[PDB]
Amino acid sequence: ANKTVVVTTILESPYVMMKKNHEMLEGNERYEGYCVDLAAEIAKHCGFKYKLTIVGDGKYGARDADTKIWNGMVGELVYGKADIAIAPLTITLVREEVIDFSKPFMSLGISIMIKKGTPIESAEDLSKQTEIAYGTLDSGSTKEFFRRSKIAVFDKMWTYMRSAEPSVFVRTTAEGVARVRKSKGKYAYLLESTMNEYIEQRKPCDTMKVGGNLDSKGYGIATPKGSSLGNAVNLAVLKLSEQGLLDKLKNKWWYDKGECG
Amino acid sequence: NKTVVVTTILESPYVMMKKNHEMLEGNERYEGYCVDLAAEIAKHCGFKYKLTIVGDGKYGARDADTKIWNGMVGELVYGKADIAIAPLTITLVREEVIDFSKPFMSLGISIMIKKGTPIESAEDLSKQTEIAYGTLDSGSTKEFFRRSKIAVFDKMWTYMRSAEPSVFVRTTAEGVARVRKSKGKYAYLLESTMNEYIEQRKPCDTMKVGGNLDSKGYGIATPKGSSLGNAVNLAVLKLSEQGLLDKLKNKWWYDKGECGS
Ligand SMILES: NS(=O)(=O)c1cc2c(cc1Cl)N[C@H]([C@H]1C[C@H]3C=C[C@@H]1C3)NS2(=O)=O
Ligand SMILES: NS(=O)(=O)c1cc2c(cc1Cl)N[C@H]([C@H]1C[C@H]3C=C[C@@H]1C3)NS2(=O)=O
Ligand SMILES: N[C@@H](CCC(=O)O)C(=O)O
Ligand SMILES: N[C@@H](CCC(=O)O)C(=O)O
Ligand SMILES: [Zn+2]
Ligand SMILES: [Zn+2]
Ligand SMILES: [Zn+2]
Ligand SMILES: [Zn+2]
Ligand SMILES: [Zn+2]
Repeated sequence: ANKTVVVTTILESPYVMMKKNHEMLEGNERYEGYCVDLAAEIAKHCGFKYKLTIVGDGKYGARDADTKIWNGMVGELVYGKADIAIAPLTITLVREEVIDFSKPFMSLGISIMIKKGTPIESAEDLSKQTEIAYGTLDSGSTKEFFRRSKIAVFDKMWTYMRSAEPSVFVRTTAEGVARVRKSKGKYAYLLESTMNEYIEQRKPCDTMKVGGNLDSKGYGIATPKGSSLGNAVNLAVLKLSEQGLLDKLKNKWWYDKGECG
Repeated sequence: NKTVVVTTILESPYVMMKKNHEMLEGNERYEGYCVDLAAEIAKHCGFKYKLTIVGDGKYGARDADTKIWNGMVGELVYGKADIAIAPLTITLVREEVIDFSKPFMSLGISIMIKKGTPIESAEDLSKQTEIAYGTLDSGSTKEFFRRSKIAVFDKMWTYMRSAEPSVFVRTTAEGVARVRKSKGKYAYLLESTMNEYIEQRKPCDTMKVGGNLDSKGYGIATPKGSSLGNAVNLAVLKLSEQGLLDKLKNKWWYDKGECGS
């Protein structure tokens, strides 16, 4: 028995990042971040050894409408490439039907990121104007939220977003962030609040979150349907939440060493 | 097949008796957030149910000597109810004996004061005595404090467990009434969700002060390994994603509110 648990995750600040001198280190030591600290804690409390591995396609997880094949981390779990996922992977209905999620370890909601000074303070504002273009991340839960909403106003935004050109979608969060920064207030980015708040406390401190969140959910630790890790992992998340560890890690990576004062 | 027995608790604004309940029968006697949620869950899972108010009026705790569970948790554990649809907090000790769906509402332990009371946080309370403070018996908030190592809370616990007259109450309505009648000499520790509701109701003399002490949520509970478990979880995710949960929240907290705004 006793096998090293394969952990799929994704390079997304400040969840998982490459260490300054990663080239001179090996294994799990090459990485640092919120999810790296949580992984160690989860493995420690569940009593298993693990190996962190970055998803090959660098995606979170979506199902191709044609081929019906899941990509990103969800795919890793569904097709047997990984035993567990420890990343900012949002708990959703479609995913929940093919994989298991522990109770959420972090909260978030879809929010709006703008370049400071951009005349926009809500989603209503974005769906009403047109000088300012907006989009989301590809293959993520935010894009799905809009494509599946039945709430008139969000459908209105979807109607615009997926027919807009040039494309308003981006491959990575960093890509969307740069687009906001280089577009002089003519591009707003729809992303999860946790990430929005993180970038907000980072140089050059030129972005900010405006308005309230569009929804409420959280990230969960995922495992293959019917896996035997699920039970213990869930109990580990509950213990860590009640002992204050999750709150501690949140401040450590978001606010403790923020650089916008 | 058989009608589902639903244990819940009389707690505003989750479950309350309609002003004309005397002339009503069955589930129609009640109204509230959880009343509406149960109707939704039942419809999406395809079952008929009977709302039953928990016998002892408690949420659920374990007697340290007999190891017997009381409240809604006991109802589930001893086979008296098939499901619990109420503002029941997801906790480690409970998860060991019953199952919880994904959270359907967020909350954190908070502080309620009579408007004008000189308290801005948990520290202000911990380091003084002219103002007494307590929690609800047989609940998760009380457990939080008796298991808190975090310096300030452990200190708050030592005071609470010994103060005379008793600082604890057996219903939220009791704790709230005591706050309103003590002239700022008593502060109450309760979940933010309930604190916020009371704050919007006349006589509009109470206040939510400081930030939350922790972060968690309520979940629909079922007996371990119960059949309903899976369907109920999928329903909560669906209700959450289609905006149904957000809709009920505004309906029962802000929509109809008495303190203006
Ligand atoms: N804002 S709230 O308190 O009304 C609230 C809180 C929450 C909601 C939905 C609403 Cl509306 N959904 C999430 C649920 C959706 C999926 C992600 C976490 C669970 C499963 N739980 S939550 O984070 O506890
Ligand atoms: N504040 S946070 O975003 O760092 C955060 C968010 C959450 C935490 C803990 C922290 Cl610290 N715990 C809860 C967990 C505790 C139990 C109640 C809901 C789950 C199970 N999930 S959560 O509501 O998503
Ligand atoms: N956390 C999201 C990805 C980011 C986003 O969609 O904005 C997911 O799990 O799909
Ligand atoms: N929601 C709590 C009861 C209220 C409280 O503890 O403040 C529970 O499930 O025990
Ligand atoms: Zn490098
Ligand atoms: Zn630990
Ligand atoms: Zn406006
Ligand atoms: Zn419905
Ligand atoms: Zn102590």
